[PDB]
Amino acid sequence: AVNSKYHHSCINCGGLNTDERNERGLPCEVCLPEDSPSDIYRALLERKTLKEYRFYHEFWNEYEDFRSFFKKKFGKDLTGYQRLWAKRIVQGKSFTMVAPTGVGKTTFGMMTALWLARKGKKSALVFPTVTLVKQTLERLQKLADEKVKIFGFYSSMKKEEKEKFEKSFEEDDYHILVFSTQFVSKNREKLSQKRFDFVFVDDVDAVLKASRNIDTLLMMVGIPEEIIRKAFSTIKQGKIYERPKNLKPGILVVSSATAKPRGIRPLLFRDLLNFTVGRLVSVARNITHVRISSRSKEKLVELLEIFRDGILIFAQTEEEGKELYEYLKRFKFNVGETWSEFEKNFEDFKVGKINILIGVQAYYGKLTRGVDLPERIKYVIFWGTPSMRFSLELDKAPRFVLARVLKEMGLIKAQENPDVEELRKIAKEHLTQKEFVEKVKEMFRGVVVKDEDLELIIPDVYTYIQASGRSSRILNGVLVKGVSVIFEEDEEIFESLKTRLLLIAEEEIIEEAEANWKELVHEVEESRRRSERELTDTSRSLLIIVESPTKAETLSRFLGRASSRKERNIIVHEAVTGEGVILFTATRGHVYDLVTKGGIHGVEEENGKFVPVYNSLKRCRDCGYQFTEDRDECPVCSSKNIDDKTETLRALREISLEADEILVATDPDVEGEKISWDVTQYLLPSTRSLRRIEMHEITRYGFKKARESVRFVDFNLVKAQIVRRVQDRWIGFELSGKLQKRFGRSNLSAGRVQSTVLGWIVEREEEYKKSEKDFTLLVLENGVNLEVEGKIADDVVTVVELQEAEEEKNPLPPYTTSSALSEISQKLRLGVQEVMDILQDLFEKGFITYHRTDSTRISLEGQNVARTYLRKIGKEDIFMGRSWSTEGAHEAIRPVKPIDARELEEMIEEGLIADLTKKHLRVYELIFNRFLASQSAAVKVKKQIVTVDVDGKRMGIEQIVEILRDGWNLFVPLTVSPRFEHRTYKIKEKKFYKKHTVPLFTQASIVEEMKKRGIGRPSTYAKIVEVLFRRGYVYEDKYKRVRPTRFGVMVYSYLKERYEKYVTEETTRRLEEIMDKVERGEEDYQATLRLLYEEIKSLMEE
Ligand SMILES: [Zn+2]
Ligand SMILES: [Zn+2]
Repeated sequence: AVNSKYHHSCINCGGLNTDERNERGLPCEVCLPEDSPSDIYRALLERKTLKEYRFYHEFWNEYEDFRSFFKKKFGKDLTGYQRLWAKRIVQGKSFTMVAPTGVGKTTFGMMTALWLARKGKKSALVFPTVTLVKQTLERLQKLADEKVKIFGFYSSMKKEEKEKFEKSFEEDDYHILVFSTQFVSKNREKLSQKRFDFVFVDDVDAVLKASRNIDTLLMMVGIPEEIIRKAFSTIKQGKIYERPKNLKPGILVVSSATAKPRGIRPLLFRDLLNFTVGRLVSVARNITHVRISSRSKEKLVELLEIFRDGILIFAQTEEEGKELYEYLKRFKFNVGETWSEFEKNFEDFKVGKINILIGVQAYYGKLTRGVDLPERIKYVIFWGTPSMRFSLELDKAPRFVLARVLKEMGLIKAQENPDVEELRKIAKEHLTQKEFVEKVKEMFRGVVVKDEDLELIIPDVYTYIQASGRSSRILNGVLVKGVSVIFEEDEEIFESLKTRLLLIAEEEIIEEAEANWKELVHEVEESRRRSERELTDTSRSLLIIVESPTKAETLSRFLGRASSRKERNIIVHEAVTGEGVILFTATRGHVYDLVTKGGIHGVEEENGKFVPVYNSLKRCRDCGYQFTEDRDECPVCSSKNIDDKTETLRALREISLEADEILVATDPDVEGEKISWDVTQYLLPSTRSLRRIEMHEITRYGFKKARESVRFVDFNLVKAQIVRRVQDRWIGFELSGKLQKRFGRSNLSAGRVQSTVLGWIVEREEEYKKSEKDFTLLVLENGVNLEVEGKIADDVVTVVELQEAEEEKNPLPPYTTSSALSEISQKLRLGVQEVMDILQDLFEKGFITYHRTDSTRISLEGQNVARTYLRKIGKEDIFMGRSWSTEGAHEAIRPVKPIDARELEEMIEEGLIADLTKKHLRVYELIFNRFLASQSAAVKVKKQIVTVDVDGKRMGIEQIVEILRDGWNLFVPLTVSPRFEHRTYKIKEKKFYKKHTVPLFTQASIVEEMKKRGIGRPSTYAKIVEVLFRRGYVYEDKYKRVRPTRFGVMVYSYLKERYEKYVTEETTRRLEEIMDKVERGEEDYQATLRLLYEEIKSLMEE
């Protein structure tokens, strides 16, 4: 508990309650003034204050009764998939059955209809083939009591039972109606008139053979076709439509789709029932990828007798495939083919009559449309890495090759005008055959350049994955494991393919030696015979909450998003995994903040201590104003088009009921912890199973290792954000008020932290002209020039003392926020805000680690990524694993994947990954180099110390002359200088000017300063500087410097007379220091709130 309040938190009256009660799940002090009562639903009734808590009560009532019904009617308990579907069925929500290959969709459909018939409600269950209509009824009749009115209908019906049904349908108040999809398509109007409380559908593809079926289903749950028409017009218009709130439909359930839900009619489901008819994207694999170093036909035989049965071969072409079919046939192995008998030779291996099936890439990779049995295919062999090959000659070289070359050469730049015959012409006249290849190899980084056969080989990560995933599918709760063995000797191919698999699938392909075959086979076949065994299912649902959609944008990019439930103010995605279902959605920002109105600008004080009072946030989409106070129109532009975060909080309460375990994965700081608390505290009366995880790499690995350090809400971090939020709110309102009563303007003062910085800027202009010293540039003959104290005139430099030594240069530690700002706002024409903004996009997309740190630590994973790159570039022996830091809060800014910035451009223009700009790539490049510089070999050089006498005045100049041994300098370059003989040198020309010893400020110099001085934290660095630009206290010039405006000078000068102890660096640093000790729990929380308070009242008197 942090002793705070939330204005719309209460589970009951839906209003104000504390931070200490809602955690325990109790209603507010008004609903239930009892401290720790025995029951809630009992006591609230005894106080005549029972209101909305009634819903969450009868919810768990009808659920546990439903769960009791299944347990009594059927065998064991519900599965995680079913438990999610059951909670959706009691709320009355329509949804898609997101599930793997037969988890029990047909089974659940009956128990619902039976449990709804027991209540009195009637339903209808639709299946494709009529063979299913009977078996559904066959199990139905021998299950339910005599009470239920079970009727059936199909094509091959009896002569008199056929008519017996249709009269009962039009009349007799039935309970369960089982019929075929054929029935729904033909008997449209009959069904449309009637109404069902529940409608179950098996094969959704059979239903989607027409538009007369979608309209029917919607009318089969109590929706007039009048609404459908108006809804059908708006989805046609180009946007979305909202169903009449007073309309109360039934419950429709559809299964996963085989093909894509293409059309406009399926959009009716999303806007009339708040659910999207999704298809099954099941990227849930557990495969071990091993690679054999060479196409040794003897070694394949060695592996085929390790697997014995259930092996697959993938040859590059039908040629070398037929060859392998000949070779193995002489060794008497049960081996078939696919290029001949696509059907018969397949079904034989399906039985066990054949042990090995040799296939191709575009033959079997295209003939996989039938069944695909993942319980037979245990092993997959790749006789040659799947890829495409283009021969480069006069012609034959594809258009995209001649494009990118001449794009950088210059002749195709004419609006990128594409041509077939013309691009051949451009080649011959300009480039010789040798010149052409040297240009292609110099441009196309990432792919394979085979100058021998004059071919271009580009790895097919798509084909490799599809051929691999045929040995790993989720069958009956258990997820079986397959093994993929690659046979490629061309090291450029194997490395290029391994890169894009670690980019897309994130799966390490390993060498042959570091893999135990007889050990891998065991955990493959044992996993196989466990999938078959009487599974005591253990699949479950999971909810995960982030604060940014961009995080979620890529979260779904590695999970396997199958559907999207637009639930209120947010949109929750759900994917398929081995642990069951997994739900995840974003908050699109914060949720709570201090109320500008009452209290000390949002702070109450009771029982001696301080109490913050929070409210839901509303960010307008038109003007963009942000406020906490509950309003309907934006008090800036009067637009009702607002974004109420309380409609998100209440939205998450609905979803919190459905899922089992809920995890909050936000920004691992104090800002992301404040949000993580406002949500867990909100979903604590609802769910009582909610934990915290902190993600640093938005990938498979960074997610797994985030749950390996799962914890609960650290209140110190929450306290830390509060104290700081209170700080700039209290002081920031006081000082800005002083400006109102002077300079006139309202909102100006951003606080204390941003104002002290302006103090440096005003007094940087002051001590600027103080050091305007005369200097001279001295261009030297045969050697490099240098600058010294000016006004010299003798044209001769005399070497006095010289000494050479062999020093070894070590690189600089990885980027922090202070480092990745300055060294990138320098080397790129960028401001600290734009730099930091690009960084967030690089982290929340899974390209770099956490972009808001102060540590330099690099874990073994970071060091291993570095080495695996140097081993890819060819120089593995220049690697040096540097720990860099013992005390590591977070981890230093580093690339999460061993892929250089040029390999990234290639993947994008190839058509694999996307959503990147050049402003992004140069920021990734700048970091990729720096990290790999900070993880390479040291440079052994040889530098000299020249002491030269110029105009009677000595001077010591140290410079590197030789690089004796290479190292880290391959990434971040090292500047060498020409040698100095111990002779006399003359000056060619002189440039006389007068720069300053004490220079000026830039956007980087500020961050540079407030890091040394100790003012601000990594998150606040980009903000503070840009804020000064915003208010108008600082302007830029020719050199893009930092100077105080006419406004900025008067503002700071005013404060230094009347309010100096509040804006002093020596006190500003003392606050950030103390507040950082609150973050670790060294200085008391309520203590530092009194200290902020004490200085405020003294300020409120001047
Ligand atoms: Zn209440
Ligand atoms: Zn507005």
